[PDB]
Amino acid sequence: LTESYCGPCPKNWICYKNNCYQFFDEEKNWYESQASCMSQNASLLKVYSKEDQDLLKLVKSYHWMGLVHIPSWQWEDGSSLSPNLLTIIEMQKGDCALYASSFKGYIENCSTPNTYICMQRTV
Amino acid sequence: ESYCGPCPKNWICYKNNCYQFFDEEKNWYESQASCMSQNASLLKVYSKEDQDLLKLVKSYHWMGLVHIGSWQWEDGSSLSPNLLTIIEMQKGDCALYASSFKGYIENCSTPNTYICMQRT
Ligand SMILES: Cc1cc([C@H](NC(=O)c2cnccc2-c2ccc(C(F)(F)F)cc2)C(=O)N(C)C)cc(C(F)(F)F)c1
Repeated sequence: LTESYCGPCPKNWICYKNNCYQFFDEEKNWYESQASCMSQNASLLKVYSKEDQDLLKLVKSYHWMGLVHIPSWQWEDGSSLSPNLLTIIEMQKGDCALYASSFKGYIENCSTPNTYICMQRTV
Repeated sequence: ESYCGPCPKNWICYKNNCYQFFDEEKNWYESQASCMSQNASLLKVYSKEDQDLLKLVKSYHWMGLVHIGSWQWEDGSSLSPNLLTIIEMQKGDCALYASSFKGYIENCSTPNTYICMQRT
């Protein structure tokens, strides 16, 4: 119940535990979605902590996140996917993944248009 | 970039308002009491611009709008015009929020999920 601040974030972004999130409903393929986040000084959603990002339990439908398959799964920044964070489930043949609740990743062709989530970290 | 809040750690912050969703279904009175136990109130809608995140809310949830006059919030203030479209769903004196900027008239005794809000 103790009060603190959250951010810094741009005003039009949701802030939660010092990460900034923005939802985009205009459907784009994975690459176009990544480019859109980058144009906003951001990246596609990166899942690094179930506790610090527990708001993702409330995220419904299916959205691009920054997770890609190198033919291991890894993020845009080049870091690998930590274990016990996401359950990765096959769906459509492809090398990208859609976030869905709760902490699931559905494999999807990178060229399929989807909604997407951008995230900015503050540290 | 700026800071948002203040808010408690487990709440979403948007434009200096704090929001928390509660999945346990409760009637309007129990929901109000739950928010009060967290130094908060049920959702109050005052601005489509400051609260445009409410366009993204899925399903329907108790907010702090009641019929005693007009519809009014817990804090005694009146519902501002041109904020919510009010729709009759159940015989009731309470209202659920639904996107986008709708209020469903609902029996206060019906269990529903709810949204608490804190400001400053
Ligand atoms: C993380 C986030 C997810 C959603 C939106 N899900 C929902 O609304 C949702 C779905 N099932 C249950 C509850 C909720 C919910 C209820 C109240 C709020 C609150 F914020 F009022 F507390 C937030 C979520 C979703 O999944 N999409 C946007 C794709 C919306 C928001 C927010 F409204 F904040 F922007 C945040």
